[PDB]
Amino acid sequence: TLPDILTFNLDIVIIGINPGLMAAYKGHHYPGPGNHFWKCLFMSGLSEVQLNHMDDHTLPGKYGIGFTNMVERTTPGSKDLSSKEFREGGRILVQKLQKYQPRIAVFNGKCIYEIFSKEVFGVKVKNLEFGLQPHKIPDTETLCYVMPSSSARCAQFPRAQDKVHYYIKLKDLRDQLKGIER
Amino acid sequence: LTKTLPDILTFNLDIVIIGINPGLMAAYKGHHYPGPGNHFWKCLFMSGLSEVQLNHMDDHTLPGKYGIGFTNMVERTTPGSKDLSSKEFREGGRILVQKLQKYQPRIAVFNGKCIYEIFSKEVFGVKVKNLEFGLQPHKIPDTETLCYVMPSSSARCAQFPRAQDKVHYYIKLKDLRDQLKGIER
DNA sequence: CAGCTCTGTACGTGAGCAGTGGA
DNA sequence: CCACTGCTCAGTACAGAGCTGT
Repeated sequence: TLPDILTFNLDIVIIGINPGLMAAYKGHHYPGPGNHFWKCLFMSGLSEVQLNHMDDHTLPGKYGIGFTNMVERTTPGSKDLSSKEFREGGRILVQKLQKYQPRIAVFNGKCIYEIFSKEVFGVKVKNLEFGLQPHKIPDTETLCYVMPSSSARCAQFPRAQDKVHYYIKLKDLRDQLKGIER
Repeated sequence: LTKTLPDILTFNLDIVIIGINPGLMAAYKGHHYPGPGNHFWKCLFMSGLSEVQLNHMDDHTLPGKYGIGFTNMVERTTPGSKDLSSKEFREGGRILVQKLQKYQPRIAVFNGKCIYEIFSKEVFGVKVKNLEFGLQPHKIPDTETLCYVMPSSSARCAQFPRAQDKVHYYIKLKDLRDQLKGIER
């Protein structure tokens, strides 16, 4: 359905559950603009000006950010997924990331990482909180960073004004990681 | 490609429901007026047009059991009606009229005023003054098919905010069809 | 301004949630 | 697996400019 915007030597990679109906139709990542992504990407200072799904193909070149998902199959709809599917997805994911080895793998929303941990590391995270996670991407110096879902279905994150902090903190981490090249 | 919702249509049909075009969900689900939000299936039941509650899965049984069909003005799928070309509508109504001239349903039901406002301006060349829901004067060219306008079953419409608000016109729809079947003797 | 023709606001639910906190 | 706090998302009357006319 929706294409992977991915390059080599990338700062951040955003990682969704799977492309939404809109996404799939629009042919661009995190459209909406119910999905709070682009507003946050702006507000955070990760983007120079305000952007949108149409600017999505420019992100890695200009702001060093990639895009992808656990499962490429499009649906509503996360409750529409399964399990078998996820496990096979993480497998397909891990590989792609073992190929492009970005600096930071960002998980859009706890759900996706919950699974990913239990499947990639086989660890059931007790009281998971957002931010850097201990373990790295298998056989890679890519760290796992967990962000609250950009999806406009999160009420802990009712506005994009509510969930901007983590993006600021995300930016910082990239910076910190850039420093360690000296 | 998502891509297209099929026409459930037969010969000698009481009602044909006519949407703008198929929504993202509709197109993905492969069934008419899925949701929610669509008050259609609730109303279809609540009105008395269906024996029991139904849903998008039952869409292909409707002509057989309840003599109801389905189609839309424009086939292309989008969000999204504000996403449609003025020219696309014109080509739709043209295509539609045809369909109706072929299947000759008793009544063509128009889901929502917008779709008829255009259809009139394009099939009859008349921009209706202060349009109201219900029966319309003119029949489908070369047919005995009446035109009846319902408020959009969709749920972007605040005049019919609940599904309870839109039930009337389905009751009235039922009556009309019964009247029309009555005269069959 | 009586209508009018035109692009454009702005508006009410019930899902379906992703959270956080409880049975 | 719920109850819940808040968010979204899925056409159509109405607003003003901007007309010709008692």
